[PDB]
Amino acid sequence: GSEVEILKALLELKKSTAELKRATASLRAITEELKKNPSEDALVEHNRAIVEHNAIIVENNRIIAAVLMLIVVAVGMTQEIKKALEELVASTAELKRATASLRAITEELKKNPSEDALVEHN
Amino acid sequence: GSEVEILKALLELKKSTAELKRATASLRAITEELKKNPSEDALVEHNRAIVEHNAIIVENNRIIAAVLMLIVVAVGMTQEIKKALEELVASTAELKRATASLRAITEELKKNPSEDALVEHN
Repeated sequence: GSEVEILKALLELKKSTAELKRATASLRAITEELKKNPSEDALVEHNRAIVEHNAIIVENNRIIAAVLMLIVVAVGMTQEIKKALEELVASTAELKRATASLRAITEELKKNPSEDALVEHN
Repeated sequence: GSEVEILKALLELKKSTAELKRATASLRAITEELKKNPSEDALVEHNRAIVEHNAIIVENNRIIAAVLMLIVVAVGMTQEIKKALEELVASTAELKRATASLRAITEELKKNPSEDALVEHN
């Protein structure tokens, strides 16, 4: 379950990091090459839009991974919860047996109020 | 004093308003005409900078006038303050005369403690 989902989240962080590094490299290549001749308006404006789009995508990937890590941590407790439930089920069944026993004792004690029945009640 | 300063502030408001109206007219003429051919980069970028500069100047003129109106209102009370001071000065002089009179009475009462001197004291 979470063993693979988390490995994929780590792969995502690796890829969004590489994207950030490359987007930053183009950000700078753009500033240095385009300031040489501002008349190349389409090239500088298109590349700046590209850089902003990548920066947003990187930030979104970070947030998405941050949320999915909370889902993953909830998932990783599956076996601990399963064992807690098995214990709760066994406890419920034992409580039921004790209740049925007490009911039978109550009926026996009222029908035949022997001292032994009072001892069994306690 | 404030009679002219305030007239000048009103003239300023009239002129900054006319500037705002003209800056707005160019803002719109620029957007509508330049979208026809975005390749005229120098014209659109220079005129947008012009519009931003004018918008800032108009806002600053508004704030400056708002402050100067507080100085003007303080200035307009010159005659009311002058008259209050004239009253305070006359009061101070009268208080001094009363104090000197009381001192002389005290000396007369101690030197010759006639009942009339006690009456004058009260």
